[PDB]
Amino acid sequence: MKHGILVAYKPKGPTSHDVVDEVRKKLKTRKVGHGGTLDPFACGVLIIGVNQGTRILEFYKDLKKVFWVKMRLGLITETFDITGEVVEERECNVTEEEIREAIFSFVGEYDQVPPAYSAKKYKGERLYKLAREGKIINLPPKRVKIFKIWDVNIEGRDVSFRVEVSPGTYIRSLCMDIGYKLGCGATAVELVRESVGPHTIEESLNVFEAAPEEIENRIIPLEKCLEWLPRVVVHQESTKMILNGSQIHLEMLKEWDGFKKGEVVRVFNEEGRLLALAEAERNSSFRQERVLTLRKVFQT
RNA sequence: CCACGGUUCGAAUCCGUGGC
Ligand SMILES: [Zn+2]
Repeated sequence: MKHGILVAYKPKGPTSHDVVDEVRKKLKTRKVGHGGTLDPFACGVLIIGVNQGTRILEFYKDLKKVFWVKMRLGLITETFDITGEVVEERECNVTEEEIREAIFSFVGEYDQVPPAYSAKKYKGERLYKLAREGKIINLPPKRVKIFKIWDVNIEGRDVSFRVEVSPGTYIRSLCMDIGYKLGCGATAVELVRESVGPHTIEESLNVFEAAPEEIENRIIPLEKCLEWLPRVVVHQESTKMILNGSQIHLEMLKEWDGFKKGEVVRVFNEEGRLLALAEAERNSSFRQERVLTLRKVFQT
């Protein structure tokens, strides 16, 4: 049984859960999940967690994302994309220079409102559910950050570009917002999530077309996940102790790597096996206290 | 099981929290 993360590619059409079903059917296991939904009309990178890998999917939430999007100026729909009923389809007579200034006026930070068609919860209910019943909810804004925009291409009313965005940012809302800035409306007609953190679409695997053998050999083992977090190695003797319960103390450790206050760290051992994930208690600086507090432990 | 929440929308279904 494999345990880890799978950089999947979700074709345009199916929901993100559909990909989970496909992988859970191909690998004959119910323990599968993803770490960030991707709209059906969209395609691109979908982080998939297999078995014990599901237990670490939460750590992919705060990663940055890079998208390629094409929006239709003059078009506005209920869902903010081309799969939703049209509400208004007028002409957008604006110059290419205006379009660019409008697009780039969003580079930086701004308060973005979640689209009505989203998985956000309002009062014990998903927004897309309340939206399909005709009830449109305007949730308080979230201060999102647009790190950078580039590759702007203008072909009539259809404008495309790439954007690196902070976690929790909706490109759907971004398009509508840029359209609003131009005063003529805009809807996302194509969306490709090219990367989630260090994971790119180039590495992604189309589970729908891959065989169980290929999907299995593509799975990144737990020992090679969350590569960006400080690591620590304890004596192979301390293994089964932590790999069961207890905590992690100053004289169990063996190797450095600097952390912060409540920063998360990977706990390995002599044999390189990833024992668990602990949350730092104090900044790393040289004594028998709580160095790290277990926040998750994997048993295999 | 219940309640709440998370995640770029059709996750009962993955994750987290509190209660039982
Ligand atoms: Zn694609």
